[PDB]
Amino acid sequence: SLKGFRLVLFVKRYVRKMRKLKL
Repeated sequence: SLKGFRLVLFVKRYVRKMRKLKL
């Protein structure tokens, strides 16, 4: 991503963890 606060990173964090739950 071309920067843009961390919130936008926190959204793709919970959505990225959903696809494949790490551990």
